[PDB]
Amino acid sequence: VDICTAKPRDIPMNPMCIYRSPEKKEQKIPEATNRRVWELSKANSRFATTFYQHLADSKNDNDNIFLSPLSISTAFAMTKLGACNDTLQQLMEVFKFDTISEKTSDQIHFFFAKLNCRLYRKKSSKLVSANRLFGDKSLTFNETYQDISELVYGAKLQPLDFKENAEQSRAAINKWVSNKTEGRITDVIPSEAINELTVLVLVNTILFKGLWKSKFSPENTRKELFYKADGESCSASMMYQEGKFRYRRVAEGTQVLELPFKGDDITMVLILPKPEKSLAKVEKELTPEVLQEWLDELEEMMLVVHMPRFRIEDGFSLKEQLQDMGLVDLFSPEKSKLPGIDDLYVSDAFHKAFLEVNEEGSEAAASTAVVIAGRSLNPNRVTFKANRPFLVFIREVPLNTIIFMGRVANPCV
Amino acid sequence: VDICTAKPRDIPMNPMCIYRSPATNRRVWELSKANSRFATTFYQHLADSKNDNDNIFLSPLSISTAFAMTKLGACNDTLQQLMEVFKFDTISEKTSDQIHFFFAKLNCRLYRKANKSSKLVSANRLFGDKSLTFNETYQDISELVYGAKLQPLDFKENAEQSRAAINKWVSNKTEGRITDVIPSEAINELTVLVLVNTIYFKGLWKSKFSPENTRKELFYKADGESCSASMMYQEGKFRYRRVAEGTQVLELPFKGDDITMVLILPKPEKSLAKVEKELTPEVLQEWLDELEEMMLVVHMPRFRIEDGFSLKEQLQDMGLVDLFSPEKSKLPGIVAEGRDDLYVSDAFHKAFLEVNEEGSEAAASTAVVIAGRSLPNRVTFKANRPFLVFIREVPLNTIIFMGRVANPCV
Ligand SMILES: *[C@H]1O[C@H](CO)[C@@H](O[C@@H]2O[C@H](CO)[C@@H](O)[C@H](O)[C@H]2NC(C)=O)[C@H](O)[C@H]1NC(C)=O
Ligand SMILES: *[C@@H]1O[C@H](CO)[C@@H](O)[C@H](O)[C@H]1NC(C)=O
Ligand SMILES: *[C@@H]1O[C@H](CO)[C@@H](O)[C@H](O)[C@H]1NC(C)=O
Repeated sequence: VDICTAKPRDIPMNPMCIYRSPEKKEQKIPEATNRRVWELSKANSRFATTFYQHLADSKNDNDNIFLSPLSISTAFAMTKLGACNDTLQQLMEVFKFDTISEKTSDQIHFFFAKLNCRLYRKKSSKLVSANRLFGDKSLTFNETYQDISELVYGAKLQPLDFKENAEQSRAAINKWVSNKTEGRITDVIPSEAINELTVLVLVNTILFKGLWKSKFSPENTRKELFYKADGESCSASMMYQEGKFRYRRVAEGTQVLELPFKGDDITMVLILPKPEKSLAKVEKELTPEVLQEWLDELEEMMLVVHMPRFRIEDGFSLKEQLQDMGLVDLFSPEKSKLPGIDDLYVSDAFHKAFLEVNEEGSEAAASTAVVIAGRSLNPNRVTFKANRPFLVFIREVPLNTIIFMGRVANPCV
Repeated sequence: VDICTAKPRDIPMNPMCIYRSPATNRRVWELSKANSRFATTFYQHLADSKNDNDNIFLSPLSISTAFAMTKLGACNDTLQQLMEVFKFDTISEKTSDQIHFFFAKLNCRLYRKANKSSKLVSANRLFGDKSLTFNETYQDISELVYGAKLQPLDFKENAEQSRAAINKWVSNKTEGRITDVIPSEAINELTVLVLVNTIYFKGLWKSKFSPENTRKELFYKADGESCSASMMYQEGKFRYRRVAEGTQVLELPFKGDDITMVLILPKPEKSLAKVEKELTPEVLQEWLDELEEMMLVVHMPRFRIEDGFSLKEQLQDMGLVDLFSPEKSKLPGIVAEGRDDLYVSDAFHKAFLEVNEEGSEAAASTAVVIAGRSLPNRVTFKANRPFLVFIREVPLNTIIFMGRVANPCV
């Protein structure tokens, strides 16, 4: 009985410890696409967009960004497995799982079961989950929890010594993650983050590696000025190439470009607004249904792509924002209530996201040059030149899931 | 006896007229350079007459051959001009006849091999009138160095059943690819002889393409119209070299490594024009040396193009006049009695190329016509963003085929 065969009966949860979300007062549903995976992903996306807009304000327009809502959601989802009462009512409400009409907190875990099966299930374009919870090596760690936090989210409890080993912990951890993420994510937990008062700490991240299905050519990269959020400009390494790429021009000339990865199931979506418009307006106006709609109308088209190479690493302390967003009873010592594992609450949540884009894709560079003989394209054709701030997305199409999302507001070095 | 293994002193070849200019394998190599030089020169003269978006294809090897043959019965002045325009004079010895021997050695090292997957053959043939008497020295030697036999045909009354007669022989020696070397009305009652050459190629891609990864795609002609193509695609290690003003030189070897196709596309902005205008055997060689193996993506159209035309015009512009003159033409070694009103009415050429996922198939034929009609022929099939193509034999340094692919559209 594994993740890909689980039926609701294989994912039980303590009664008198359940939530019932309200009825939603239509359905782009494509071909053979499991509706439950579809519904869940819409909620993950609702959270992905919301969380992102709040994280945008708390940052400068010139700051880059990059996280993994899929990460954070599957994380706090794992934790939520043992939530209950007013604590749980908040995990649902805040991660929009409560927006999947009528669906009960116990079902949510069966959906993730379904999504997770299809998500991380293996040539190229590998996706890996690095989520795990950390609490003191003390009291009850209800086995039933783990037994499932193994089947569904694939990673057990894991108690540490927040006392005699409060330091070789914030290293036992950083060592774990940085191992799974094949060395990409290193300093998972910041400095002076773990001590004795540290009760529980949540750590989440993802590892995506893949090649552009239509690689750019090194021989074509050329330094170019990138106009930033302020007014200035700088030296960025602009990549160049042409070919069929799903595209679409939308509201007030904002460009939406899809570059796929080998496999086609994992793609990168760029959202570049016209020069006169600010990424700000776009970021704020970007709602789950607007974004969802935009992607729905992408048509294959021949065009000229100009996109800068860029690297982006980022660390987060989910706690403050999460709180500010409504999630609190989990971060409070007296208000907590996780009967799945007393006074046990979350001391902090840390996330690290990493993305480096070159002429080949995500994986290590190379020199693969491109030779296209016998091709003549229309002189009048679309042109997508990203020499100004744009959004980024790495989604899994068939599962309509936003894996990573970010903002490249300064690619230069 | 074997015309191949033979040595210089063994071959009896003792023509009618010898020309005097002002190490065998070292000479065969010098012939190839002579030929290669004729190929680029000739090619430019052929470009400098078409729209820079016009398709072009030919086998300069096929041409250099048919005329090497004609050179046999050639004499005084015409014998020299032939020695010049085909740069046979740039060969070691200052003795015409010597050439013919080296050319046969080359044809041995080319079409005569113990197999190699890459099929590469040649067939030659003379076609004389039913009522004439051909000089026996010519006929024996024509069939000695080129394996060119002399078959009869009624040119005096059945000029037409004759063309059809000849065209088919090529159609047979070129897998039905070249089926119309000689046009219509080009051979009449006064038609004396007709020298013909044919070369056929067909190799498999060493690194085959995938029919799966091929995609139909719109291609825009220079005009403004567009037609569907079919690009193939594959990633792999290849000899390549971004050079010049961003020109790309790519080599695509066939099963054997002895015969390779070299593509040459100029920077998207620029055009072939300045590339063609500078093409020479050394240039093309310079590039061939820089080619370092490299990991790279290859996008190539799965197409086929045919091309036909007359060698008269250009061959004249290049200095070959006498042979075409009903007066100055001197070909006394052909019609026994020593007849001397034999001149080349016209020379026709017809080539064929087809590139697909398995490999390519090239065929060409050249027909020299002595005293027939001297009629420009039919047109091509234009498009845009063109690129050069050469199918060459590397160990032998000879351009078998070459051209400018412009319109791949089917
Ligand atoms: C975590 O706590 C629960 C109690 O809520 C434990 O569940 C009990 O398990 C035993 C043995 O399977 C049963 O006899 C009880 O009936 C269960 N409780 C109820 C009311 O269902 C669970 O075993 C605990 N986990 C650990 C660490 O043992
Ligand atoms: C709700 O919380 C109370 C304590 O506040 C706890 O005893 C109970 O099990 C929880 N669930 C229900 C349905 O009462
Ligand atoms: C035939 O031509 C050869 C040289 O081409 C010459 O030796 C001979 O004199 C000629 N004899 C005839 C058949 O007229």
